[PDB]
Amino acid sequence: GTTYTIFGAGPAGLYTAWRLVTGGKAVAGDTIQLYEWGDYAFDGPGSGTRLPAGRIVTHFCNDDPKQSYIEAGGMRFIEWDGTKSQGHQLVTLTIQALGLSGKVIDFNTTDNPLLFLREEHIYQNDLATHPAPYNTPGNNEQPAATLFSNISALITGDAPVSTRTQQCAFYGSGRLPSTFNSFVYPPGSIAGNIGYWNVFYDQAGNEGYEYAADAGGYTSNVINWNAANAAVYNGEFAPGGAFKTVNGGYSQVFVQLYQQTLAAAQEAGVAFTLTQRTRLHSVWLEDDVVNYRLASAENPFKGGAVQTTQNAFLAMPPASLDLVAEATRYADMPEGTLDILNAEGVQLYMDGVIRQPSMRVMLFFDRPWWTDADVPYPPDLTSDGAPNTFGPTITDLPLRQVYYFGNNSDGTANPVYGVLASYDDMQYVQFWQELEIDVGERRKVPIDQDYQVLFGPRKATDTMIRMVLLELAKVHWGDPNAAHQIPWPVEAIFNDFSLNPFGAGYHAWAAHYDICDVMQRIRQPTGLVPGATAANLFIIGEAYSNDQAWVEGAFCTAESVLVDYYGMTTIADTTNYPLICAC
Amino acid sequence: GTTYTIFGAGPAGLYTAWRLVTGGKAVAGDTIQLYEWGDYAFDGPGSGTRLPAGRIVTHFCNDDPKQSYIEAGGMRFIEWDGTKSQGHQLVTLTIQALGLSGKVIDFNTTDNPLLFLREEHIYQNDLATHPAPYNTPGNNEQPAATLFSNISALITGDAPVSTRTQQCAFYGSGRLPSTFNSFVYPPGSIAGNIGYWNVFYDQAGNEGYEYAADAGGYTSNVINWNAANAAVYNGEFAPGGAFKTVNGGYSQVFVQLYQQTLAAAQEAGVAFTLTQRTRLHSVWLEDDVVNYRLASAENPFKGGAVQTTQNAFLAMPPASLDLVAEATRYADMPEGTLDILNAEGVQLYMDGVIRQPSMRVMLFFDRPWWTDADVPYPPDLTSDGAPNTFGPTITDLPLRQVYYFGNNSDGTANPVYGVLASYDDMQYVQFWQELEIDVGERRKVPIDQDYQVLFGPRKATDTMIRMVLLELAKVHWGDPNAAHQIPWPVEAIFNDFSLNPFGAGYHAWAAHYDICDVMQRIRQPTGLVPGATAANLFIIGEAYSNDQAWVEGAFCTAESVLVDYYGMTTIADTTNYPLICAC
Ligand SMILES: Cc1cc2nc3c(=O)[nH]c(=O)nc-3n(C[C@H](O)[C@H](O)[C@H](O)COP(=O)(O)OP(=O)(O)OC[C@H]3O[C@@H](n4cnc5c(N)ncnc54)[C@H](O)[C@@H]3O)c2cc1C
Ligand SMILES: Cc1cc2nc3c(=O)[nH]c(=O)nc-3n(C[C@H](O)[C@H](O)[C@H](O)COP(=O)(O)OP(=O)(O)OC[C@H]3O[C@@H](n4cnc5c(N)ncnc54)[C@H](O)[C@@H]3O)c2cc1C
Repeated sequence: GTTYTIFGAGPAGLYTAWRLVTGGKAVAGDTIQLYEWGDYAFDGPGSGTRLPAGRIVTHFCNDDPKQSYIEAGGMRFIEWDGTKSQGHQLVTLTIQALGLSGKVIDFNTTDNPLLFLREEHIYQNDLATHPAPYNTPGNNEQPAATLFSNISALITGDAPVSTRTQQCAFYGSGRLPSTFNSFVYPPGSIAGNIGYWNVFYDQAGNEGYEYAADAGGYTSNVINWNAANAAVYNGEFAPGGAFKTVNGGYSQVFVQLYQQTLAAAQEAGVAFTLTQRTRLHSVWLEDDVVNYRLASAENPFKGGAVQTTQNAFLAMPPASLDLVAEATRYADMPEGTLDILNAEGVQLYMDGVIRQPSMRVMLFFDRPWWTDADVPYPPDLTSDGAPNTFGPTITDLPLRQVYYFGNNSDGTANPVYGVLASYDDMQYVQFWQELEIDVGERRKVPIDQDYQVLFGPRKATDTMIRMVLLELAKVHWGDPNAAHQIPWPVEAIFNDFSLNPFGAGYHAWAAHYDICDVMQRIRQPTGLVPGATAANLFIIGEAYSNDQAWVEGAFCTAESVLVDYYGMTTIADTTNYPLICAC
Repeated sequence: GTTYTIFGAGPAGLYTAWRLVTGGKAVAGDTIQLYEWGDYAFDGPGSGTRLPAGRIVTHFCNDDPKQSYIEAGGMRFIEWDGTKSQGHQLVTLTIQALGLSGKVIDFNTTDNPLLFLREEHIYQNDLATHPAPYNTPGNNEQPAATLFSNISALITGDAPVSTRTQQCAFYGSGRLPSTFNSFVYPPGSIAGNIGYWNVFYDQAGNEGYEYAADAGGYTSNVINWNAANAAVYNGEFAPGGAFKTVNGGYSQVFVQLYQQTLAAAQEAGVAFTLTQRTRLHSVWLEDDVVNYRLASAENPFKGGAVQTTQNAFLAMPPASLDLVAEATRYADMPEGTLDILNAEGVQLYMDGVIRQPSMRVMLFFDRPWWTDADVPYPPDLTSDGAPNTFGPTITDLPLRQVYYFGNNSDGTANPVYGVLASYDDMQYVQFWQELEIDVGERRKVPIDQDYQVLFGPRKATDTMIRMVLLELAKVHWGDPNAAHQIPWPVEAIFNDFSLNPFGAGYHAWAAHYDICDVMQRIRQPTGLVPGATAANLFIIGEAYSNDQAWVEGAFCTAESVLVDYYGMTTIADTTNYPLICAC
């Protein structure tokens, strides 16, 4: 029979294995082999070093599955609304199909976030009366969302940008309107050749940009990504929907994809295996035949024997592809082979995204100190009918955003109250990295070989805890000395997504790319090599999706490959929902 | 005879060859082989694509050696004062020995820089009148240098940090004083295990940090580097002396090193060859024998036949070492070899510096428009006794500093007037990189393969020119609509030092490292590998020096290797001038 070989048991690799079995492509006598560098707990407590999978990681306080948790990776989704044709269609279908719809609950955010900006405390509702301390006339008396909407409208002009298909079309054909007013960018400029931050800066000045970057919601991006995509994803008509989470953590989706793939496989007669602590080391082609070597987690740089498959999925992000491509880039390859990942067009299209570093600090407290009556500036989390919101609080500090999960347990365990502290952006990666080593210690692991998130959230250093509490004191009291008022966390851990093999929290389409052409053609990179024999070697994952920073994008690129290159019947209604953009 | 093999004809590699011949270490019958990936113009017009060498590049307008020029890489040095024992000793001795001392001119800076901060225009002398628009009480009425000095004093306490030797000792043993007042850092903490930004932010708050980062200009350095080295380099006691430049360009130092080494080698009977467009591909050891492969610049990832030498200098920065290390990291190495750059201890010590990305835009004007009588906020460049100062103007924009070189031409009838625009820091690299491609064009070269600085300054795009003129209009007119008043540049070019093979403008010692032990021991990396046979394979350059961001550091590490490992008599007086820190 046929062997399907999947490198990476993140969302995209797990989803691919699940669809091949349940969708009926794999048949009795077929083999699905899944290889994962890490060691995720797919088989209950003690079966791994952290819950699956890749950048999704639910972290239970005390590694106690009955406790409060904080999502130490991705945390929420947008429920599919088929009547609106909007939301995360494949995540919603997959949650339903796995029997987890019963566990879906509201992820409520405050309508009135606290803003801590240039040593001022302003609840967002109060901006008309307490203007933000930014020299941006007009804009500083409105939520940052108003300025995002205004800049998007200066870019999109009269172009239709309400539907996912209209949005996809803008990426490739969107032009600055004939009325664009700039010294820098002429009217009718191709918006996909413009940096979002560059044009935001041009149109609103440094103070408008800084206000938007500091006071914008967690949806709002502001990095110098593709201005065509950023305008349609930051504008009034941005893709929206009700935020949900999966009670008990997003990670159970990945446990269930694995368990339910294994049970469907047994019924179907399909051999489905997961081989962990085992990475793809090197990959190349001999015509249609994929050649590859594996390496152990213990010795990740030294390849085993050369293996072959006819069907290989690289279910891994750019920084993970880079480490594989490095293993053949400098090598004398066998006669008649194609070093596919290092081909000029492949390397060029892999640069069609820019990377955003992220670090998350997860702190559990024995009480919800942020609700105390004497807290000068508490987060406004209280809702009349349904429960307390999760925040955020939004700041111009290195600690960019705070969410307050509090007790999200079934209520059975000893109540701990969780806080998620967000550090993001190239500006701050060097700031947070030195907090990762004890103040009494020297660095011991080369930075590029510290696979921290792959292993699991790492114990926060005393320096890192004290820095978070100092920041939370300035946010909630406006007095750095109030850090002494905050009770010491009962557990504190972190995830630094800038470290290999992830190399990014998020990917964002780059300026100077035809996004649809990359989304379409990078998936089967032999199509980027003039004269090459087609091979079933695929790149999948959120990075080169139309839903970056969502599991939805990992599912959509994987679905699009099964449809386009395996002729599978999609589980989606794609009538109004292209899995990826068509050109 | 004895063969010396030098990889990298930047300042360190050139200096090394020069000292080996003129110091009489290389004798009749010996060979010195120099390899350079680039194609620098060592032999006048038509002999390369840019003037030598590495990150020093003098750029003449219109490629006219009689026209005005801007330094498109390193631009100034501190003259050695042997009376006080302060300044760049080896650079000053080298310029004298090469017969270039007659070209040394003051590089004067204004004592009244224009500050453009949060849309306010403040000449620094007027901060008592018009406090900086930062919520940092008291600090905002005084130059940022005062805040830098006060933070340095909070870190150093009573410790002597006056001399180069005492500063070196502070790197390894310096502790926060008993009086240190912090929630985050205990009194007596090892300063070398603290990030400078981390502790500046702890002591001065985000608004004090932002003011220092935005208004410090000159050589101030707020990145999150080793706080022990940052405190002694940013404080009262910081290394000083008189700033100079080389009239006609710093590049002539490197032209003269090459030409005078060649003439001295011919007189001495030493075979001295420079082989350009030819890079080190891979390196490793067999006992004491250095094994290597070369690659052509045309095909930089493919090695040729294995070559051996007994004496090898890697005269290249971290990002360059990384590319060579990638070529063996994943390889199945010959029996009996040591893959020296990938050894754990070597990799760990290579991470003993952090990287600061830098982009320089060089613009030539047909007139000094910034001196026009109708300019609202002209720079205060005059000096009653002598030629104008060079600025800078200092801002909180992506364009963080402006230098005004004006007419430094030597004999053209039609002089141009030069302006240097500085973009720096991890915050802004993704902002400036999208300006490097025409707004009508897609990216065509993968970003990690675009060796722009190696080839020479690149023509500024129309978008990049317009972006700079917009920023200059905000700065000097306080109105972005005034950009139309600035004459379009005669020529505009850029150098993006973030690109390979440089991967940094600047290196800075990292927190959580014993700087002296790295500085000493990385030079001969076999000493970081337990059980390794000692080999004459050396790492030299500014990056692991005690003078990072100066040519002086390139010369000092090279000189330290010649003294410590080849028994040469130093040209320096080291009485008050350790070449590198001693532990
Ligand atoms: C801070 C943060 C917050 C997020 N929040 C949300 C959110 O709220 N909702 C949401 O839906 N999404 C969220 N996301 C995004 C979500 O995490 C990603 O979209 C998703 O994890 C992408 O899945 P993937 O399979 O493409 O990649 P990954 O999750 O990156 O998985 C790739 C896998 O490949 C493995 N791998 C790498 N190299 C090799 C190799 N050589 N051999 C074998 N295996 C290898 C990795 O170890 C990993 O398991 C968030 C992400 C971050 C970082
Ligand atoms: C924006 C800027 C401003 C600066 N200002 C000043 C200043 O005012 N004054 C000052 O004194 N210094 C200044 N410097 C610093 C100065 O440029 C450096 O200290 C100096 O260039 C370091 O010399 P080096 O030989 O260590 O390395 P580099 O100058 O980086 O030279 C390394 C050489 O190695 C070559 N190479 C790399 N890989 C290979 C390979 N595999 N095989 C062969 N060759 C290879 C490179 O092409 C290059 O020629 C500045 C730097 C920058 C970026």
